Amino acid sequence: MKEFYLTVEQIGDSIFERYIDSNGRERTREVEYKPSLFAHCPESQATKYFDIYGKPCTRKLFANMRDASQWIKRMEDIGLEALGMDDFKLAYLSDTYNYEIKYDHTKIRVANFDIEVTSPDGFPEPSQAKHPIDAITHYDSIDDRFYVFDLLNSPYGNVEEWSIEIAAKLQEQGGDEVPSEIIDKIIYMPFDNEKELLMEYLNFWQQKTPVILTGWNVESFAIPYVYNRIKNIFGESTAKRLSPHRKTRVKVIENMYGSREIITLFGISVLDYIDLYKKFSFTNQPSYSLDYISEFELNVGKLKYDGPISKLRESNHQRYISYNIIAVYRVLQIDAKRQFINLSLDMGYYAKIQIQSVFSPIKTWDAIIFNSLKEQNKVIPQGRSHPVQPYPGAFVKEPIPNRYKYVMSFDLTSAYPSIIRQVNISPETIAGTFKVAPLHDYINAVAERPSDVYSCSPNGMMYYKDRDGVVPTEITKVFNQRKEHKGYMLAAQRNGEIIKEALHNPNLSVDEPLDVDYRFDFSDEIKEKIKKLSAKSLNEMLFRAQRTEVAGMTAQINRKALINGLAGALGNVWFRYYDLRNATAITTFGQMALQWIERKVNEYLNEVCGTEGEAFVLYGDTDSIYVSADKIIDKVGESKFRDTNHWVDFLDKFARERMEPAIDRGFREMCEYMNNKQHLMFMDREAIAGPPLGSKGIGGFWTGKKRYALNVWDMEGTRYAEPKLKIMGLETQKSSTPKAVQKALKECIRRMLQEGEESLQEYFKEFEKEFRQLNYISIASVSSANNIAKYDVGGFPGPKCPFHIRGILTYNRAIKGNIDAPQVVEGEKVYVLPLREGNPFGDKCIAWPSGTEITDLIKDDVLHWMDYTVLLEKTFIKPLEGFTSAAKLDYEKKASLFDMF
DNA sequence: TCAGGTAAGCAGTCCGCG
DNA sequence: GCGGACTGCTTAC
Ligand SMILES: Nc1ncnc2c1ncn2[C@H]1C[C@H](O)[C@@H](COP(=O)(O)OP(=O)(O)OP(=O)(O)O)O1
Ligand SMILES: [Ca+2]
Ligand SMILES: [Ca+2]
Ligand SMILES: [Ca+2]
Ligand SMILES: [Ca+2]
Ligand SMILES: [Ca+2]
Repeated sequence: MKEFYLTVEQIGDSIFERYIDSNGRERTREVEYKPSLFAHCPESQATKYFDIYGKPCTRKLFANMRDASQWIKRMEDIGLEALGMDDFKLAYLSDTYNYEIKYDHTKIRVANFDIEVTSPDGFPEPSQAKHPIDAITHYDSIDDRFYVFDLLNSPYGNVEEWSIEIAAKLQEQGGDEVPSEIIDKIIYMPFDNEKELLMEYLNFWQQKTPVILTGWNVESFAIPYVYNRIKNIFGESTAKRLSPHRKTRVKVIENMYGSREIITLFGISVLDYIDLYKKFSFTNQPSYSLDYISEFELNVGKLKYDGPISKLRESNHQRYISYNIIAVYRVLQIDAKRQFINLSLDMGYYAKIQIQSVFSPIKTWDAIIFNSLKEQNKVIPQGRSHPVQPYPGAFVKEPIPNRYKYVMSFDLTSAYPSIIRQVNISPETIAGTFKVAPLHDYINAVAERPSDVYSCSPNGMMYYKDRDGVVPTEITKVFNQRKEHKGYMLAAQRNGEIIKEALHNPNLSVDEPLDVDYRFDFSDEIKEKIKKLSAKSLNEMLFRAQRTEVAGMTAQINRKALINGLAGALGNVWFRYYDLRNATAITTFGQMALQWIERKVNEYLNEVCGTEGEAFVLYGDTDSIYVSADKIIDKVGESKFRDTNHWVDFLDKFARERMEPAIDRGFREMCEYMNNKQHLMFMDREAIAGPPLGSKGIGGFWTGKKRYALNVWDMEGTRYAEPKLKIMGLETQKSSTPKAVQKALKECIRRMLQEGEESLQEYFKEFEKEFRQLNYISIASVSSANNIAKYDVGGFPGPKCPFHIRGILTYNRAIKGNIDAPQVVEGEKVYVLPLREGNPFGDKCIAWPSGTEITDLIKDDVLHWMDYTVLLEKTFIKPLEGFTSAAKLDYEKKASLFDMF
């Protein structure tokens, strides 16, 4: 087999690499890598190395990496560019793996671990590590085993061994319900003292050294805690055994308002699953506790126990250990679904970076572009310092607030990357500038044609047309991968709808789910069998379809994020190829494209309707348009349609056969106007939206920019079994809105769009009447909490104190002296509730850590003093008032002359 | 919130507005 | 009471 790296490090003048050799075995080597860097040289000097602009370079081979680094410094001292890859391990990987890497995940050791630490004096600070580690569960992907290290004897209590038999029993049997499918995979090791636990753990670690290390909050908690605890007990050298090269560094993580410390373990790639989730999931959650995320992703109930976590080991060690094991399993279950580890490995090996670098698009692209250029003996420029400067972004159309009955939407496929490819935007393809006219002049095609030679953007930039830039070349490759995965995602989605339809008529039989590949549209034969399956088999198929769709979503949206990151990287001062000429070339072209095509679509539709000056495009944002289809529907007449699906077909056909050809013609003209290299503006139909046929539903509404709701029947070719709301920006979509309020507001919107005014008024009256019974957590607002210290003045709100920060200070006074009460963590999220006049907390709100119940010693007082009226008005009524006035509707029935009877 | 761009919405504070 | 200047937070792209 072809070899592949596992990890790579520079330690002094040595490269330390762990790798899989040609026989599939893990090996480690130290290599005295001699790096090369480059300097510009005279034309008369024969060379095969050229910078990206075609200027000749001489290669400078160094005795060692430190010599190379010192040379860079001296070149700065002289004032001359020092060219080439200055991150020497990336150059080492490029030299060592000079081919597309084919990796085998089954040979990569993926460790997932979680530790427990009993602490009677509050949160166990990792940097102090003053409390014993009393449990470690460590799952190894190669062994497929959960290794459990259990401390029986502690200063905080002596306990009995954990029982696997009790662990397997139902909660209703007094057991822990450790899933039966992992029971046989547990390797349980009890220890009489902490020193032997940790020594054995380190020996185990040497034997089974993680390549990828993950878990929940492992980078901020588990790793620093284990490292510091071992350091405290045994000394530094023993703690450094966590690194296979015995090298570690305390790394200071700085944010806007403070810093924290993590431990870098050389020769290990730490991918904390919380950070994987935050980057790759495209959610924003009210809380990031594992119990909250597990419930969200897997629909598993919260791990329940009595009393504080600090007394759980002494009161119920059995449950203590079981929940440690389950917590490790939950992360593995999330990953089986979301496949973020597989994503990281894919992207990492593609770019030829340290796997943990997938968190940085700048580093990822720097390595992709470097490897690409290196193949052509081209030499990358030196990174430079740039002051951060603002620059212009997308255009967003100001919509007229209103109901909109029938709507078809269209938007560009991979807009910014397609602009890059079309215009040929790259560092080395810059050809010059042209004198710019107002943007309006290009939009309306009255401005002079920018160039008869070069490919142009309306920001004034011109680009070569003879060859593709390295940015268009490399972005195309990742775009093509994205497209393949999106194909699989959409097929799984369509397949899902086939199953949902069949579930309307399940068969009374005993059978199995069909063995099918959900990434491909079901054949006629599969469809026929599905129509004969039981509800049990259908639901199992639906679950598998949806898992396939999730896998496709992960693969596609994060490849989309990567290529969109390259467009963004051109406006990031840390990027090697930072250039505001190129960043603005993209964004300004985007602004032109949207407004150009708005004009074109308006012109086309006024023509087919025999009108003049009417606006069919009601809205657009960045690369999208929303077209009113009322007149198209009315041209055939609603009476002519058999059912909803009938007019959806008609609009689908109209969009595909009339709109899209018109749109394509408009963009082809724009391509030629800008003299672009290749037409790649593909604005495909997204949504077909409208009320159910014969209903009083309003179909859709806008309140303003980035705030709208549509009742959608077909989305990018997926015809829904049931209509689905596309809601953007409104309070139902914000993590700050109370959960129960999101639900109620969503139902209000559903009723508005599908059923009409009367239905809405019915639901509002009921929600208003019953909402005080809602659980306090379900009606609490949510906010991130930054700068708590800034606004704290002797425990009281300072000037300009934010409402949520005020809440935290109220909490802090109410729990003062309690070393045990949960502390609000700076930068994390809190629930927030308003408090009625004259409450014992002495202020208008209280806040507490999100994802948790408020501590018992104030809970009853919070509940008693909760201001339900203020809560209702702020989170429910005011947004609803916004929705209904926009839609020209009333949420409360107006008096009429019929009331006289 | 270490990690990737800008546009733009709403909550809330402070304070003006005769 | 609303709105403008401003901060904070959170979305849509
Ligand atoms: N998370 C992001 N980071 C940077 N730029 C973004 C992001 N989301 C959107 N953009 C910019 C770049 C996109 O090309 C452009 C249009 O957004 P959007 O329509 O959501 O994606 P897209 O056009 O790239 O892909 P799709 O093919 O799924 O529509 O807005
Ligand atoms: Ca725990
Ligand atoms: Ca798009
Ligand atoms: Ca059937
Ligand atoms: Ca879009
Ligand atoms: Ca599309």
